[PDB]
Amino acid sequence: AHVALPVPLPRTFDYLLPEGMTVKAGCRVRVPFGKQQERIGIVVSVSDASELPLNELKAVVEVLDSEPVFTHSVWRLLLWAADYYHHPIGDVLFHALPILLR
Amino acid sequence: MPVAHVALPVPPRTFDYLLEGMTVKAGCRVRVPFGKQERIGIVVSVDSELPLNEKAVEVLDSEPVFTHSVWRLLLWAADYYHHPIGDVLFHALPILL
Amino acid sequence: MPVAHVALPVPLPRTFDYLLPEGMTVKAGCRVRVPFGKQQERIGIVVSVSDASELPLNELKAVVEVLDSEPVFTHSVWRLLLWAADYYHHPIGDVLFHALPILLR
Amino acid sequence: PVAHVALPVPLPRTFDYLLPEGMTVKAGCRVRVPFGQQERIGIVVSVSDASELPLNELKAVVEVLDSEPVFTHSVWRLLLWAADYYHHPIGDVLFHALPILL
Repeated sequence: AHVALPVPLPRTFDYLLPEGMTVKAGCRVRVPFGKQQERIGIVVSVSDASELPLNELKAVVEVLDSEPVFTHSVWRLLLWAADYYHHPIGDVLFHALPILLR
Repeated sequence: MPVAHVALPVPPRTFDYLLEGMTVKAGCRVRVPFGKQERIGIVVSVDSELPLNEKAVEVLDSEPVFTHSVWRLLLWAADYYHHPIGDVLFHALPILL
Repeated sequence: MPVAHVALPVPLPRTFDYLLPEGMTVKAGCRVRVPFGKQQERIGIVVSVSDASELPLNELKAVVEVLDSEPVFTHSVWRLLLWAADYYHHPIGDVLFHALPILLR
Repeated sequence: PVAHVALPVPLPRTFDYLLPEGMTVKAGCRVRVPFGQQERIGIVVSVSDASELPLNELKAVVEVLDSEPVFTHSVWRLLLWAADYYHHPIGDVLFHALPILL
């Protein structure tokens, strides 16, 4: 039985960063998704903790951006809007990317 | 730092829990275990990503707390306006009642 | 009083062998999810891969998934850790998993 | 093509053997058990009533070489402590300890 739960604002996925790999908010990263696939996502933030223990977080595979694909302003607005209007931050981020750059 | 909090291209991403002799249907609130930490949730659907072996509590409603109409509507709006089903459902309940 | 839990004098790194699925790849230093005992799984770190299992190549189950594309540890740190485990007589698994949290920032 | 995986296994990594009907041993006693073909001498750390593998799926003991515990009641408590406290493989501590103790 699939159940819905009162989750925290941006429902994000936590990935472990192998030793010696570094990323900053606003950067795209290639990460695993479901048993064996890969997918592109954007780092919303990086902290020192996750609901699950570090040894359980799959590691990021590659960082696609050296610097933020989004502007410091645009980024702040994007995250704002996603939160204010109750929109999935991933949703907002990837949808806005094509608009902003194209 | 260690953990990277990542945004992903929008998946209704729900949590699956095990139900012998306990029955529930869509639109019903249920108490279920949450992390290495009980909590209320709403049954979105009822044969799993991970092993039916490795979190399972009870059904708080015999009948759906939402109308067939209401539910259809709420699920639509969640989808149409890009809002997490959970958010819509839990926030709608109070106004509803 | 049926089961007897016996300690044996085993070699340097007492490690557990698993079979690699068809089309799955992992190298040393990588964490993998594997079956343990009857009910469920657990996370472990690949210490090495080779064509040398001291058991029937069918009596051993297979990896479930690899959580790391690349080594979660550095080439040196890794050299260091395995040494430490051996030199100071500490369980390799103990060293690796305790070291991970401290190591990862 | 096999991976040699290291797992964070609980405190005393021990090996479980079935005690043939009518065979009896006490902690601190050596026993001959099957291993891999060959046999080997091990020291009984304890006797429970269940293991992490199906109750009858595990090889039986072959012979008990000590009817009396080869270690003192105290030395025993000490070594088991030391193994745990200093994170040393119990079988390592016991077998290395034996030659010096004797």
